Amino acid sequence: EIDPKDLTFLKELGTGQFGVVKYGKWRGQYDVAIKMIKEGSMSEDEFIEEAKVMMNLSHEKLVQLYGVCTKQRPIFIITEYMANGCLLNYLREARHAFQTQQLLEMCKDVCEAMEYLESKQFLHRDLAARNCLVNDQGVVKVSDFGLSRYVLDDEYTSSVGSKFPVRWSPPEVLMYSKFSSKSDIWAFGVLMWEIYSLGKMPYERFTNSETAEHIAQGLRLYRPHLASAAVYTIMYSCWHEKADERPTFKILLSNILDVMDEE
Ligand SMILES: CCN1CCN(c2ccc(Nc3cc(-c4cccc(-n5ccc6cc(C7CC7)cc(F)c6c5=O)c4CO)cn(C)c3=O)nc2)CC1
Repeated sequence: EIDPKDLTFLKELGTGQFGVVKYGKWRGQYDVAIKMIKEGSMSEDEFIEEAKVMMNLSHEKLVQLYGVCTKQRPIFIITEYMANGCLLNYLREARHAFQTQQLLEMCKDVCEAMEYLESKQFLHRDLAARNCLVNDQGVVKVSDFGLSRYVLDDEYTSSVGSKFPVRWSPPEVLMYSKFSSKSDIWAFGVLMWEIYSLGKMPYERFTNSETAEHIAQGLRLYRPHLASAAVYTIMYSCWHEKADERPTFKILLSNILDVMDEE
């Protein structure tokens, strides 16, 4: 529970699923991002009850939750601040002129954070490049893991909603609402595709509806030009028809480390 007197608001960072997010300072020292939870957007009591668990998720490659301000409205969520923002926009800036080793390192950063979440049996449920952030050192961290459960907007939480992450979802999620560790694995494979394609929309010439059909017929994202056969094999393994044949994040990490040493 952070005291709001210890917070100063400095600049707007943007708008997310819970409304505005600001950059600011905590205890006049520490850079923070501060979510200002838009009223009616969030199942607040549920989030408050379970913010403990999330506060104990602590990994270098997770965007760290520092605290909450819940004795007021709107409530605040205070996190680690990531200078370079959103990985999706970072990818799309041609000026970075990334080496492929840098692209694989971005995959590795994310895999580390997901391997940690997996060990804690904690699902992200919305893993994608838009939900990763980049710090001042070019480190990628996984953001907003687990917060999908508190979203009140039906366009977001429904499979058929205009905001649902259809393109990052396995067939069993879309057809049956079968969520598991393997549905995060699927999304992680799509995320690797986003990275190696420098931020293209997955299934860029299909709608959400056509994408659901395409993947239910056993068809998949093509190899991005920048991806080697071995990088392609890693992402593609994430999209096995049978969820139980997809790798774990621990396996994916050893595969990424292998390609790194090899290529
Ligand atoms: C004038 C240019 N500005 C300065 C440069 N630039 C910039 C630089 C740094 C940053 N850095 C940062 C931006 C955000 C941020 C800002 C606004 C919205 C969201 N966001 C996005 C999606 C989202 C999805 C869910 C789904 C699961 C339900 C739940 C959510 F809560 C959110 C959410 O809040 C975030 C990301 O948290 C968070 N953190 C920590 C940063 O460090 N952001 C932007 C862009 C803006």
